[PDB]
Amino acid sequence: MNKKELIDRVAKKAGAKKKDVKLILDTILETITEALAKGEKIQIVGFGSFEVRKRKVPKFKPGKALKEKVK
Amino acid sequence: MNKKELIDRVAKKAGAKKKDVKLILDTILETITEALAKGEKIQIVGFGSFEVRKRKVPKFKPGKALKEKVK
Repeated sequence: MNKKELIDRVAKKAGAKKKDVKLILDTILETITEALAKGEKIQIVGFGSFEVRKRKVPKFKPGKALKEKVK
Repeated sequence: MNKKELIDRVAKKAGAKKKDVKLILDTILETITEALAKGEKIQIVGFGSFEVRKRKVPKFKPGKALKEKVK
């Protein structure tokens, strides 16, 4: 699945216009990126956490629920 | 940053109602989770890719742009 297909599937499921899903997804991605650039952690209950680690690289730690859904 | 703060910051930046950001974010997360559970890859240009690897665990590979934004 690419970003376009993600936007399309979400727009269908949520009953939202594609342009609005694109805006909101893009804003989510920008917000997460900006927070990582500032060295912050982004923890999303039920999904996982994004954080920068040591040079510095972004890392994703899947949460318990997600780890169980795929294993 | 937690999920609530993420929703709030995105809602402000996008000029969207919090309830709509919550719906769309939650639907994005569900869609990514469901795709991972089916063994699919979710590749988002300019951010990164989500995929399941070998037992099985979810993994995130940051893209070039993100790797550069934080390093």
